[PDB]
Formats: sequence, C-alpha cells, structure tokens
Amino acid sequence: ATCDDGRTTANAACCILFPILDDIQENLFDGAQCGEEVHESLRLTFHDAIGFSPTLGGGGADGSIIAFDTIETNFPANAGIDEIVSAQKPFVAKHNISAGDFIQFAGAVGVSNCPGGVRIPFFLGRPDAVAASPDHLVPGPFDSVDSILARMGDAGFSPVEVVWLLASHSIAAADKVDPSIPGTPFDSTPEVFDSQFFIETQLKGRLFPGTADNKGEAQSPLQGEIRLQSDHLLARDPQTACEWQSMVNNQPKIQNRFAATMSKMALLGQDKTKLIDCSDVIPTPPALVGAAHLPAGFSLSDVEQACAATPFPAL
Ligand code: HEM
Ligand SMILES: [Ca+2]
Ligand SMILES: [Ca+2]
Repeated sequence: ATCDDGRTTANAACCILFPILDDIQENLFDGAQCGEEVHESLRLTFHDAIGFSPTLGGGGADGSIIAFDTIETNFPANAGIDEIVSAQKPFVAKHNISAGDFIQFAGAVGVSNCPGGVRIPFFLGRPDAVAASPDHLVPGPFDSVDSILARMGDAGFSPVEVVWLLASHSIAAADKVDPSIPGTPFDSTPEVFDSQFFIETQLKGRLFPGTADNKGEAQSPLQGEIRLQSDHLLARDPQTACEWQSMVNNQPKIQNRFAATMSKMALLGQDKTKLIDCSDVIPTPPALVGAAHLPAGFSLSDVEQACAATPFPAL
C-alpha cells in the first residue's frame, strides 16, 4: 500500500501510524534521539505488559498503565513511571490509536533510534484496556532470582527469555534506586544497544557510585555506573549465568532474541491473529561500529566467571 504522503507499508491499515511516528520522533524523542525518553518508553513497555497473571488477571500489553494510571502508578515498583505516562498520555488523546498500541509502538520506534538496535515486530489494533493491573506483578531489584524467575515464568517467560529481555538494560539508567545520582546508567554505553551490559555486570563489584545503603543496589565495578542487585545475582545464579555470559560479544544473538521476546511481551494479553502487522513502519536502526570490550585497564581477573561449562571470552 501507498499512504497519502507516498510512504509505503505492506498493509494499508498501517498508514495511520506514519503521522504518529513523525510526532513521536519530533516531540516525544526530541528529534529521534536514543536518550532518556526512549529509555523510559522502553521501560514502560514492560511495566505495561507484565501486569498479566493467569490467576489474578490484568490484560498485559493493554495500555492499562496509562488508562488506569491513578492506580498503577501507586504501586512501588512503578516508581518514576509517572513521568513517561504523563508525557505519552496526550499523544494517545490526540491520535486515533489505543494506549496499548501506542506504548508498544513508541517503545519499538525508540529502540530503532539506538545504534545496534532492532525493529521489534509491531502489531496494530489492541482494544482499550478494561481493567487495571493487579498489584505486585512487576519484579523489583531487591527480589530474589527465584522470585523474578517465578513471576516472569508466570507471565510466560522462561529463564533464558528473562536474560534476553534484560538486553534492555544496555540502554538504561536508574533515577530512584539511588536518588542522589539520578541518570546513572547500568552499562558504559547507555545510548548504544550492545553487549556491554552483560560484560560489565560480570565484573567484580568495587564501589558504590553514590551512597552505600540503597535497597536493590549492588556494588558497581565503575564510578560512573550503577548495578542492581537483581542483575548482580542473575549474572551469577546457576539458573541464568550461562545464558547471561552467552550474550557477551554476541550481538547477533542479542538482536534476534531481543526482537522476538519483545514481540512476545508486546503481545501479552493479546492475539496476534486479530491484529494487523505494521512491523515495516518502524525505522531502520543504525548499526554498531566499535567492538565489545572489557573497560580499559580491566582484565579477565576482574571478571567473576559464573558459567562452569564455558569460560568467559577473552575480550
Ligand atoms: C527482569 C526483572 C527486572 C528488574 C528487577 C528491573 C529493574 C529495573 C530498575 C530498578 C530500573 C531503574 C528504575 C529507576 O530507579 O529509575 C530499571 C530501568 C529500566 N528497565 Fe528494567 N528491570 C527488569 C526487567 C526489565 C525489562 C524486561 C525491560 C524491557 C523493556 C526493562 C527495561 C528497562 C529500561 C529500558 C530501564 C531504563 C529506564 C530509564 O533509563 O529511563 N527492564 N529496571
Ligand atoms: Ca497493562
Ligand atoms: Ca549499552
């Protein structure tokens, strides 16, 4: 199909996304940058989608975190999410797509601004949410590995899919974990979607970048990085450590698995065969240019190797 402005897309119903793409890139992502607003919109896709429990309810990726923001932004695991919900709500009011479609579309358009990124498959047509998420369904950084794996498993993700989705923390920072140092990233390249997150969480912890006593925070290996306790333990736990190390210096696997598992997450609560594929509307991301590496001056002796089957790669 050819849209009114001459841009093409495989399914004509997808044309309504083009003005929305332009508005988002200009006015949500500040001129298509891979910066805070993209990182916050990617976090929003997961805090929306993960509100899905077979035994309790919630409609998954349904826009409920915007539609029922008064409720869901009260949940402590949604701390800081109110800023991006407030930023996105007027786009939803202005355009003619549901909040659940908008959240997944904005997250996919944002990831496409980041070098190394992928185009996450994107489907159009989610109905408006009809219920708020239940409470207590979003994992937090102080939760055990078994707790996080049980919650994610209850929403349909295996432990390896958990590790694949946490490639998101390659373009990510924390504002509430240590409020003295907001914006401190989880890897050294928070504007590049790459394997540095899986490398750097494997280093021995050395210091706290801000204060020392924050719930959910582990020691970091670098003054300009923060480390969540959840990530510290997942990189080391026998249930997930081999998969975590398998992502290091493995950008093709990060790309393929993140796109696929993001698509699975964007469809929680939904039925792909009822929606229209509009994947080809997402921009083409830039590619990586620089090789994966340990931080300069570090060596294998600084890595806490946690996979008995396979030594950490010589980078
Ligand atoms: C698996 C368990 C997870 C835990 C415990 C966890 C925890 C956290 C925490 C504590 C923050 C910092 C919030 C702040 O203090 O500002 C964060 C940020 C973020 N998380 Fe995760 N997360 C998890 C999974 C995921 C997943 C599956 C995604 C996929 C989209 C995601 C994407 C993000 C992003 C992109 C940010 C950065 C937000 C920003 O820089 O504005 N997280 N996460
Ligand atoms: Ca939801
Ligand atoms: Ca990165």
